[PDB]
Amino acid sequence: SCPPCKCGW
Amino acid sequence: SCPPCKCGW
Repeated sequence: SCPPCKCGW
Repeated sequence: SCPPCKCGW
Protein backbone atom coordinates (compact mmCIF):
# COMPACT_ATOMS: atom_id res chain seq x y z
CA SER A 1 0.00 0.00 0.00
CA CYS A 2 2.70 2.48 1.01
CA PRO A 3 6.51 2.50 1.28
CA PRO A 4 8.06 4.30 4.30
CA CYS A 5 10.33 7.07 3.05
CA LYS A 6 12.72 6.22 5.89
CA CYS A 7 12.69 9.87 6.92
CA GLY A 8 10.25 12.49 8.14
CA TRP A 9 10.27 15.82 9.90
CA SER B 1 -1.26 0.35 6.82
CA CYS B 2 1.53 2.93 6.54
CA PRO B 3 1.85 6.72 6.83
CA PRO B 4 4.16 8.48 4.32
CA CYS B 5 6.88 10.31 6.23
CA LYS B 6 6.61 13.12 3.68
CA CYS B 7 10.36 12.91 3.15
CA GLY B 8 12.95 10.43 1.95
CA TRP B 9 16.50 10.39 0.66
